[PDB]
Amino acid sequence: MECRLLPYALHKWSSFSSTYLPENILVDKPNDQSSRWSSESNYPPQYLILKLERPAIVQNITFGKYEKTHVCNLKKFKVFGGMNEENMTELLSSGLKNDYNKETFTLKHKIDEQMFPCRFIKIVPLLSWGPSFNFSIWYVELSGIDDPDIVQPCLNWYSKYREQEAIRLCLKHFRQHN
Amino acid sequence: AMECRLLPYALHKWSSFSSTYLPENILVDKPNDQSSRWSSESNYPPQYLILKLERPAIVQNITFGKYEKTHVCNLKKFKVFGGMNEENMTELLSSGLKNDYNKETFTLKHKIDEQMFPCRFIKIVPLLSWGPSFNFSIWYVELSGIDDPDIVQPCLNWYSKYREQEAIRLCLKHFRQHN
Repeated sequence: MECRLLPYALHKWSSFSSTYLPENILVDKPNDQSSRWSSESNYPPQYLILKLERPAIVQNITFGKYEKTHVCNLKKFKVFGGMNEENMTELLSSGLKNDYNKETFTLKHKIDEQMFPCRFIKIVPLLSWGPSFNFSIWYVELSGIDDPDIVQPCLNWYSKYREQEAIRLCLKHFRQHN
Repeated sequence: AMECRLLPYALHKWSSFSSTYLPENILVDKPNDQSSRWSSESNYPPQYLILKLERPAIVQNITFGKYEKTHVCNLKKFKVFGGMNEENMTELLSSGLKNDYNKETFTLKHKIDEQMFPCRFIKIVPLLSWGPSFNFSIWYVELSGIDDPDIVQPCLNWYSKYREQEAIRLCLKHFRQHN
C-alpha cells in the first residue's frame, strides 16, 4: 500500500485568541508554547476547518502536543469530513491523553466496505483537560490515500451515493413538511 | 357552490411600517380615513407585506382599495407572490395601480397549465409610488378565490406532486452544479 501525508490549508475557523492562529496547527514545534491554535472561548460552536489540496481518502489524523502537559489540550473532540463544508460526516469521536506524546487516530473512511473521499476536515474540540482554559490544538497531520487512481473512482461512487441520499432525504423532508 | 368568494387573511410578516400606519390597516376599507393604511418606513428594498390566509385556497384575485382622494403614496408598480410556505413563492402578478380613488381588482396567476394550485401565503411587494417621493402605502386588500375544501384538498395533493418533481429537478441541478 501507500499512505501519505495529505497537505491542507486552514479554510475556516470559529475564532482564535491573540496570536494563537489557526495556521499554527501546520507546524510541529513542541519547543514553542505559542505554536498552537487557541479558541477565543469554550462556548460552542468552536472548530477548525481544513481544506485539503486535493480530495483524498483521509485515513488517520495525528495530533502533536506541547513539550509538557497543558491545560488547553483536548480531552474530548470530534472530527468530521466531507466533499464540502456543509453536511459533513462524523469520522471520529475521541480524546487526547494529557501528555507530550503525538497521537494518531483512525478516521472512518468507508461506508459499508466502500472507501469515500473528503476535501474538507472539521475538527471540533469539546472538552479541555482543564475546563476553564480555551481549546488548543498544537499540530495536525492528516494521512491517507491521495493517489488519483484510487481517489477518482471513490469520488465517482461517492458522488452517486450522496446524490441518491440527497434525493431520498429531499423527498423525505418534503413529505414530512406537508 | 364554487363562487369566487372573499378569502380571509391575517398579517403575517412585514418589512417595516411607519408610525401608526400599521400592516393591519389593509384589513379595513375606510376610504375617508387618511390614516387607514399600511405605510412602509422607507422605499428602499426590500419592502413587503406577507398575508396568511386562514385556510389554503386557490387565490384568484387581489383587490386594492384607495383613499377618497388621489394620493402620492399609491403603488404605481407592485408585484404579488404566493406560496404554500413563505419560502420559494411564485410570482402571481406584476402590475400597477391607477392614481385615482377607484378600487381595482387584478386576476392573479392561479394555474400551472390547466391545473389550479393553492396558496397559504400571499406577499405583496410595492416597487414604485406615484409618488416617487413618499413611502409605499396600501389602503385595503381583499383576496378572493376558491376555498371550498372539496376543490382545495385535491388541488393541494396534485400541487404537492408537482412541487416534488420540481424539488427533485432542482435538487439534482444544484447537487450537480457543485460537481
